[PDB]
Amino acid sequence: MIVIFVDFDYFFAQVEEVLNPQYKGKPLVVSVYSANYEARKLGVKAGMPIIKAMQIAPSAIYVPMRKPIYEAFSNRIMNLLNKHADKIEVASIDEAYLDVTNKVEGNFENGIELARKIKQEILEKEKITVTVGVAPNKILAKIIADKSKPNGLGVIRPTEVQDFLNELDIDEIPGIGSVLARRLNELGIQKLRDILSKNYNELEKITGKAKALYLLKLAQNKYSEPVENKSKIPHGRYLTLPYNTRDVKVILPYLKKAINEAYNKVNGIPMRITVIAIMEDLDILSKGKKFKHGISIDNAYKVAEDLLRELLVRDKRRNVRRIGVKLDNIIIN
Repeated sequence: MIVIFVDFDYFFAQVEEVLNPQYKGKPLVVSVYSANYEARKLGVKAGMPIIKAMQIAPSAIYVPMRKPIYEAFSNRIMNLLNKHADKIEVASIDEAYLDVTNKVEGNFENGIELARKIKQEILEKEKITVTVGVAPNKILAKIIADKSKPNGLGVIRPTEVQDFLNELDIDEIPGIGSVLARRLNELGIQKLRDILSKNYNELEKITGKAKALYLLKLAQNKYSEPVENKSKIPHGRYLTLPYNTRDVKVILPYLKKAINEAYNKVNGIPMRITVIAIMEDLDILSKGKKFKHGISIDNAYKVAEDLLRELLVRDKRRNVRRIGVKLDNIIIN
């Protein structure tokens, strides 16, 4: 497996800079009410109140939040990436995994060259800089991309893995929380390797349990989780009911309609389906089911109808004001 991990550089921020060449240096916070490096350098983050940041650097612009454009910009780059992979797994709106093993019959050097091309190309078409990582599995491809996220191009070759793994810290591993990492560094686990010194229960107690199996696997480079030709970006359509009720002959037609539209706005069989029932309070009540298979419009109606019944066996007195569906994990191609 020769996985290539693509990751757009401070996307929202870099997109703006592209339309607004002005700020081709100027510390730009990308705000969302109801941020690029130059401003990020001044302690700026993502997840901490807008107040502070543009206070902690009021000189920093707080440009609007135009997600529909970041989306059309990300849909275009992703299609530009599909052509270059035996298969692609769109992670988020600006992160993808490509398995190109065969587009290059297992030749690692030829993957690094491909990556150098893909990096190029996205530049001549969207003029965006991306940071990729070429490695044996997905976890190494990502971890190495980050070690040089600033328009980088990491490369972990098959034979330099067990080495790399040795000198790999805990604070550089995906899925581990910074809060959980701080706990592990207190108990003396600095490198991924030190994980092996502890014995599982001592570890599960701390990390999740799922992260324990994860870390351990990673530690020994077992963790060879495949790239799945599928998009993890969800899509949902919800309808308002005539008036709030608990009928079914009335709700169901209005759920199948939500299903048909969520289905028209997606590009392939969904593997998960979720019946979202907004009720009389204003307040959510959900329950969906994931199929490895792939689903289809057919069972969509059938299965939806079941999750709906259950939700109706979950809150009573409470009628229903709007039914929806949230399709996810769209098997593509």
